[PDB]
Amino acid sequence: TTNKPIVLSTWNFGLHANVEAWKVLSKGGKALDAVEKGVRLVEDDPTERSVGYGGRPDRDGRVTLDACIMDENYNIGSVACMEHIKNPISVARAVMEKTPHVMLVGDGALEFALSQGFKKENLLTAESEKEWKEWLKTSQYKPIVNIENHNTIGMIALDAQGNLSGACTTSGMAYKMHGRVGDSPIIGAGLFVDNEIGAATATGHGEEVIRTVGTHLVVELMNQGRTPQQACKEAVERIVKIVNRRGKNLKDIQVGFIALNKKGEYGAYCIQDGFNFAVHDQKGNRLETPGFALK
Amino acid sequence: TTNKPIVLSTWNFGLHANVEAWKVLSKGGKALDAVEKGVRLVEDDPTERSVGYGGRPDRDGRVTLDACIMDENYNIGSVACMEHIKNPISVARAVMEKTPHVMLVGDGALEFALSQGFKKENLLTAESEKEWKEWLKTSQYKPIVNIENHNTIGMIALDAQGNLSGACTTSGMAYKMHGRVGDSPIIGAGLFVDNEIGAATATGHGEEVIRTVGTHLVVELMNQGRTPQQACKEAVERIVKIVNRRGKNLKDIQVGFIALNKKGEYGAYCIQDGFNFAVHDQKGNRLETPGFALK
Repeated sequence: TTNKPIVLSTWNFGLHANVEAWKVLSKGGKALDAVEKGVRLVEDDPTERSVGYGGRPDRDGRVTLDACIMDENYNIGSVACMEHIKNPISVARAVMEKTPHVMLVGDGALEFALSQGFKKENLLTAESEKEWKEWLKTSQYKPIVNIENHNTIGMIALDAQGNLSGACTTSGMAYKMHGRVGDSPIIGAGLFVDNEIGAATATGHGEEVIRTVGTHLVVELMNQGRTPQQACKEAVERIVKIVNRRGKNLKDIQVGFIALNKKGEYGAYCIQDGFNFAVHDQKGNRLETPGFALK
Repeated sequence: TTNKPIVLSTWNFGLHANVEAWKVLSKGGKALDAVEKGVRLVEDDPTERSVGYGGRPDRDGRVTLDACIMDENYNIGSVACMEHIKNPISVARAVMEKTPHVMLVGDGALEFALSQGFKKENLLTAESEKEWKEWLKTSQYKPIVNIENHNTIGMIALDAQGNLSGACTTSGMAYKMHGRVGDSPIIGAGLFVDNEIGAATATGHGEEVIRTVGTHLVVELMNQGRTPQQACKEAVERIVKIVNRRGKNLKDIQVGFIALNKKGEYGAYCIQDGFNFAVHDQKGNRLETPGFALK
């Protein structure tokens, strides 16, 4: 029994993102193409303020995006703190397929994007500019991650050929310091895929996922025999432990992991209730709610 | 019986870097201060062409540095593709201690550094500029990791209190594309420290260490009961397996690691021969050579 093809994505918008990914997966397409197409839908959406176009800018009014992609054979691509390109996941894929490198950041990422035909566009919408200038009044940095805030999209899929791939794209924490980079474009942090084991992607307070190399841990736990759900659970618990050891309050932190193994089994776990993920397989597309640590 | 204090650092210059770290460690100082002081020695040296001042620029003649630091209590700091600041490891430490973030890149990293009192300096030596303009005549990109090439410095130490910390700083691959980020500033790639387990830092082609989340793997292996030596080797072996899966020739890829556990035991291993690391403990400071896979 292998549940494939199957795609999982973070948060409620992962439901329609999944529909796009399924257009590829249901036709026997590659997982890599499916996750790229899936997350691009959100990058393009001006109303999704935490991914691509319309994403809230850093505290200086700059919309800088981070994204990384990983296919079924350890090929990886990443862009971080890149401006003016609506689809960082696609530039990430170009970094992976067209360069000797796996990660480009800032001006260099943009210059590369432009050299690859991507079009420079203004990603700061009127709404984001308005909210930003308003936030500037008191400049109180307090990133909240909940059902209605900082919903980064991570997507992982197992295609008909039984290959895994994943993509993660975000606009990062709203009003972050200029140049701040989270977990989303870091392989092993926001995303990790090993075709002989499984894949996992993360969302939430990036700093904490970077700190625990979250997705690599989830996949390594699955490598050790943990079910996808259990692997995610333990990774969350590791963050809970570290948050405690660092003298911080868990209520201020939200992280969710979703995972998939080679047999198409899947799971998820998060720190705080309110996190859902969308799962689409041959049975249909559904919004599911994993367990949470903070009770 | 735990062997402490003890410090390990990559390559020949690690011997001198170790002397500086020992000035802190032998006095009962913090591992964090020891590793920062240790690598800063290399950053300051213009003769060290792969770390800070005097580092070979990217293909556009820009010296952009990457660095990260991790202490004994899951605190982390990182800077990537930062220009004009000779001591990125210290800016990374500032990111860790002075901000709500763990990673800043590009202009934002420089702006933060300046806000912290770091001085803007020309890191491009006459020698580097000359070599660069000379390289421009051919523009053939071909990174080599040997005893006198791309010698990034990574350092990990266990102090008198039995606490671990690590630091990694580099100028990255010479003539890399502008904005290229290697493994050095990535937690879990170039460096990873878990005070309950051990620490590890990497050597070799950054892209490959990122791809395999090398140091997190090494530490996790140590967490699974492996000794430092075994962890570095089992990691490298898993990685050799991945390199083959990607249809690449092992001779073109160098990936190695040095590790230390909570008991002061240490180890090192690489895909290829020719790498060396410096170890300093109560027996003194010396250069040792790791086992290697490519026979």
